[PDB]
Amino acid sequence: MLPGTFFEVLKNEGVVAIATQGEDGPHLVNTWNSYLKVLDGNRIVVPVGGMHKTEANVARDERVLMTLGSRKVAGRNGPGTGFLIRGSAAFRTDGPEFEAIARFKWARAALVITVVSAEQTE
Amino acid sequence: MLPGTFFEVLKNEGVVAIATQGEDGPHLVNTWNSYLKVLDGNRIVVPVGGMHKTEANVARDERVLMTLGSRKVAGRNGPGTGFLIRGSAAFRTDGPEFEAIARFKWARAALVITVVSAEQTE
Ligand SMILES: Cc1cc2nc3c(=O)[nH]c(=O)nc-3n(C[C@H](O)[C@H](O)[C@H](O)COP(=O)(O)O)c2cc1C
Ligand SMILES: Cc1cc2nc3c(=O)[nH]c(=O)nc-3n(C[C@H](O)[C@H](O)[C@H](O)COP(=O)(O)O)c2cc1C
Repeated sequence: MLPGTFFEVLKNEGVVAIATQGEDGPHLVNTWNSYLKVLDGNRIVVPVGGMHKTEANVARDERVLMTLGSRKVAGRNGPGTGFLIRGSAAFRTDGPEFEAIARFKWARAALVITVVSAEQTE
Repeated sequence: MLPGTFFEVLKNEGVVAIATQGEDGPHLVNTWNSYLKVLDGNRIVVPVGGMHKTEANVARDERVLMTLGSRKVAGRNGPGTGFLIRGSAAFRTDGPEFEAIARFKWARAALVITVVSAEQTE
């Protein structure tokens, strides 16, 4: 499951980055630390407004990478830390995963990331 | 050259993300908003400590993507904004580009991104 420090980062606002495999190279989109909803410590839910290219990419290769951090949380060499998350992505338009982000009216779906690994990179 | 709102984002701390193309798939690493230096309005310089897999990917394909933002800066439709930057990357161990981040004594090199396009995505 995700470590306590990961949740500490989530107590602070920040920019989350999500990389996927495009056909002409990688693609990169974002979300906010404050938007992420974690289910039972091993699945991360992201509210999807756009992410059309991203969804197309996931349909071809479900592997995704996600990073996030906060200068307000202690890392391993002083103030500031973050994580590199590797996992498989899936889009849902119903179910408890969607309900987790349904609060966001502009959300057309939920991007569900099943975490395989989490590395504190700083 | 880079827009006004982009430079505003740079004055607030945050997590910058850099995506590259790996032989296996995409790769994603980070730096801090406060570490970025812009030279001549179209070249973003990043202090490199690690970024080894990143450097290897750039050697195979110089095209990279960078995202960054801040909740403290006015967005298109509300508080909070960010950008998707597309450009070509090069690692420098000397020259004015390296000197641009020499302040960081731990920097083994400078990752210079010559911006092709910048898009306010939020
Ligand atoms: C700081 C920041 C936060 C964002 N948060 C979201 C979000 O929660 N949901 C979303 O669909 N797009 C969000 N976006 C926009 C995406 O990054 C992306 O530009 C957009 O969804 C289009 O995705 P696509 O390029 O995969 O089609 C955000 C952008 C920024 C800069
Ligand atoms: C919030 C945050 C900021 C980071 N800033 C830097 C940085 O300025 N320079 C750097 O070389 N690595 C930085 N890292 C570590 C990189 O993201 C990456 O893990 C490391 O350089 C190894 O790169 P590689 O996976 O390409 O080999 C940061 C990590 C986090 C979570």
